[PDB]
Amino acid sequence: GSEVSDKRTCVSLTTQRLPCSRIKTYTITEGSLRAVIFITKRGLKVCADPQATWVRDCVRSMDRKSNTRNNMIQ
Repeated sequence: GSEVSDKRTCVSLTTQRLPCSRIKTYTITEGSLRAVIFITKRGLKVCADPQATWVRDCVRSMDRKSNTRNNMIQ
């Protein structure tokens, strides 16, 4: 169902916030509608609005974690 899909697994974006500590990893989808998918630490996928300030903080927080070479994906 929602397990695998790729491309754009979802078309709706969450504008409301999630704790940035629940961010597992993100994937930005590029096209005409850009959506950033965040996986939560529970292992579920969430889709978030990339122009949300909190999203920008987290999508960039994970981006910042990608500057240094140590990515604990667990």
